[PDB]
Amino acid sequence: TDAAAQELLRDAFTRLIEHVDELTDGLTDQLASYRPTPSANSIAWLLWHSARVQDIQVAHVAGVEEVWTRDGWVDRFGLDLPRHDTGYGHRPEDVAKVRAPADLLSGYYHAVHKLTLEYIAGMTADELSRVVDTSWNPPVTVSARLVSIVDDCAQHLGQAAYLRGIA
Amino acid sequence: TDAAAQELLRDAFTRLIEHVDELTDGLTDQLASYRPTPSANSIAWLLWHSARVQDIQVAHVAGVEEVWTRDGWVDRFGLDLPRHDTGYGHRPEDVAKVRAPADLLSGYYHAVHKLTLEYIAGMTADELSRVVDTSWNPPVTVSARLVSIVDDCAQHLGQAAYLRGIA
Ligand SMILES: CC(=O)N[C@@H](CS)C(=O)N[C@H]1[C@@H](O[C@@H]2[C@H](O)[C@H](O)[C@@H](O)[C@H](O)[C@H]2O)O[C@H](CO)[C@@H](O)[C@@H]1O
Ligand SMILES: CC(=O)N[C@@H](CS)C(=O)N[C@H]1[C@@H](O[C@@H]2[C@H](O)[C@H](O)[C@@H](O)[C@H](O)[C@H]2O)O[C@H](CO)[C@@H](O)[C@@H]1O
Ligand SMILES: [Zn+2]
Ligand SMILES: [Zn+2]
Ligand SMILES: [Zn+2]
Ligand SMILES: [Zn+2]
Repeated sequence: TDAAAQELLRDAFTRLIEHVDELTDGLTDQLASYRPTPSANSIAWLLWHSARVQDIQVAHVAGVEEVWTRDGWVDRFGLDLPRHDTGYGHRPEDVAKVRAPADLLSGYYHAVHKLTLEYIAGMTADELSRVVDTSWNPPVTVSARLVSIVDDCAQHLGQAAYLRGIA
Repeated sequence: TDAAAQELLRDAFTRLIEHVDELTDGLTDQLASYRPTPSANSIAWLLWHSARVQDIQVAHVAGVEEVWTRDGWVDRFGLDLPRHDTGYGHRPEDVAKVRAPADLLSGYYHAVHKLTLEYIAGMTADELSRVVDTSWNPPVTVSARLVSIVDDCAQHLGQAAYLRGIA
């Protein structure tokens, strides 16, 4: 009885990592860092921020360590940003710090996707209704948190696709 | 036992209509029709196309009429485009034909949202596994079709929010 919700989640998150593959395909350093205005986000920022949001929030509900630190991606990126920064609330001067090659942007997201698939494989209705304690009143259910991740990441991955065109 | 999958879908589609409300606040015709480059999509196009894709694809799987025609939104818009056009495959000159006030862009999407929630409210595991395209490889199920809609619409609504910020 849990297969239907598991499949919806697996498919939705798969669409995200598929987009990462399209966006990083042939993605150069210049194009990845391009910003149409000094306050706009770059492709590199959108890929990094999406992966961070998914990693930190999936790891939170799964009760495990984020891939970012567990496998040393934070050190491979070497960003001049706090160690657990996700990009939420960044100012333009923070956006400019997000500099990483396409293969690192893709490798990190693929590791986040593997973590995500592992968590979804054990999804139950009971887990989807579990309340998740966060600092943001109100708490939310696992289901709402997962939907929030897909919605945020799909929006940003869409923005990155639009950027590749308008550049 | 269908509640969990119904809730994932209800929540995901609700996020989309919330984005529509944010995007149409303060959306003048100059802003709605703005294209950052001569060929780029406008906010109006992104709102209209997202609603059209969701309407036509949900109406198809649900076996009901699209609200675009059922309630005469197509006539209120009065676009110089075919009656059933969704914008898929539009050329730059076709994108320019999508012009409508924010109130109509929002009103149509809200009608599409209502239709979508009505279909979700009856959704079952058996329906989610029903094959809607036997010719594709792999064959397309209702579940995958719905995920495709959320993913396309979330991407485009994200693009619209990005454009609003760079205008
Ligand atoms: C889909 C989405 O927007 N999700 C949220 C939640 S995680 C988000 O990511 N906000 C960050 C994003 O804001 C962007 C900013 O507002 C632009 O003006 C707007 O045109 C974009 O559309 C919007 O993305 O980048 C900023 C740094 O440049 C950060 O300060 C923001 O926190
Ligand atoms: C998220 C997504 O792209 N979904 C597809 C399937 S529905 C879609 O909407 N394609 C239409 C879209 O293409 C855009 C175009 O390629 C840009 O270069 C790219 O930068 C954008 O990201 C992309 O959206 O606008 C065109 C009219 O301007 C139409 O010809 C296309 O059919
Ligand atoms: Zn720490
Ligand atoms: Zn975000
Ligand atoms: Zn017709
Ligand atoms: Zn589309």
